[PDB]
Amino acid sequence: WKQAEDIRDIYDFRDVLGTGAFSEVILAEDKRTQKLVAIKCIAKENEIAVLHKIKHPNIVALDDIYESGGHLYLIMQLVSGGELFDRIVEKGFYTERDASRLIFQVLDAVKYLHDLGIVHRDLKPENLLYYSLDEDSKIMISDFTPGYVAPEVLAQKPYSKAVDCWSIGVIAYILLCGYPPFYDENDAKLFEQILKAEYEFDSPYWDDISDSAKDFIRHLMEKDPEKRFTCEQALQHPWIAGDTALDKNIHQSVSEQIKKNFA
Ligand SMILES: Nc1ncnc2c1ncn2[C@@H]1O[C@H](COP(=O)(O)OP(=O)(O)OP(=O)(O)O)[C@@H](O)[C@H]1O
Repeated sequence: WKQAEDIRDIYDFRDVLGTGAFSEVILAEDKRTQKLVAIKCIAKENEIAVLHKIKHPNIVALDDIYESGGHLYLIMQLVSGGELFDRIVEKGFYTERDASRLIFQVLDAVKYLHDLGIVHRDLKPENLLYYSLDEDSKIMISDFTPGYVAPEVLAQKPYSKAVDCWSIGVIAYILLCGYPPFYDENDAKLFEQILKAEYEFDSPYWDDISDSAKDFIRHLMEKDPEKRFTCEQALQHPWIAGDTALDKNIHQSVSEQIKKNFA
């Protein structure tokens, strides 16, 4: 937790890697070591001690913090593989089993955070980055929305780590069909959809998806936080731990739905 006079004495700021709600992420070179990093530039408009304890293969490591008069600079492990949806769209062949492998990694990382007492609360397909352009690259959670936001939260009821399990279910849903489980033109009706947790595995998009996958999703996307699968429980579900995920090429439809619905 140092301070920088000119942050630029220490980092060479090159290109914007991406942009958040009210912060940008920048590719930089550590001038001291020549190591490439990703720097999160947060305007100034106890948890950082915890953020350094986070060390997991599927979580973007925070490597340092420096502060200037105007901003906070979070020096992050650089990830070079691009966003999750982009790879899926650009990918030639895509299966339920690829979806399951990604979900496994997210569950693994999320449970590890829950054991540190960290609740993500903003798990989104955007937060999910490939580690390299390697075809076999692992995925990683970058961060430390309607749709993705669990019913409890939107009901302004008491919420636990179970909120993150909801988000994971929403992501799994999108990963298998390319569109969000909740959508309406009127925000009011959308929120009511989310609050009632009423969604469908609607045909034709879901015809070729396994029942085990549907079972898996039903259990994460469960309105009652006390009924909802936890990370540990989702990990041991057959679709994740066994051999139920199918091998059919679902790329075309999912890819087209993603283009219709995101970026
Ligand atoms: N470590 C990283 N390496 C490479 N690119 C990153 C890294 N972290 C973030 N990015 C890029 O920045 C984008 C924005 O992510 P974040 O900055 O994670 O968005 P956010 O969830 O809106 O956070 P915030 O609300 O604090 O701005 C990502 O989608 C990705 O393209």
